[PDB]
Amino acid sequence: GSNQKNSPDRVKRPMNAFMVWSRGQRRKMAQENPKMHNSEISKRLGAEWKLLSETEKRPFIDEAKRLRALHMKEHPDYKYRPRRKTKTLMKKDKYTL
Repeated sequence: GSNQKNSPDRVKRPMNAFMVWSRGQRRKMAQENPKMHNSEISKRLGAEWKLLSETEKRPFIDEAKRLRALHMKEHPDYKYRPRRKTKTLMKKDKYTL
């Protein structure tokens, strides 16, 4: 075949509370609604946050704050391993009527 070492796309930059929760809801919306395309799952995410209660985010935001704080320091003795196990694995080919 060919020689593929690296991979497309890249993850970096800080994040917000919405990301802390969305990440947790995505797994649920994916495992429960795997047929739902990303574009669809996203529309429900961004919208869910708009209706999300300040109290619900209270805990979420607190988590994001720590993440952003870690990036600010970007200490030398602080690295992370590559997270590669599964993307989604869908088995469908239908959008709308």
